[PDB]
Amino acid sequence: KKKSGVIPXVXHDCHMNXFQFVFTCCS
Repeated sequence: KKKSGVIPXVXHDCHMNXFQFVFTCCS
């Protein structure tokens, strides 16, 4: 949906760690 997902590691595809929300949108 965005065009800047790789540094923070948001959503669910760039990583599995998580960030901010760290719930639902992460995994």
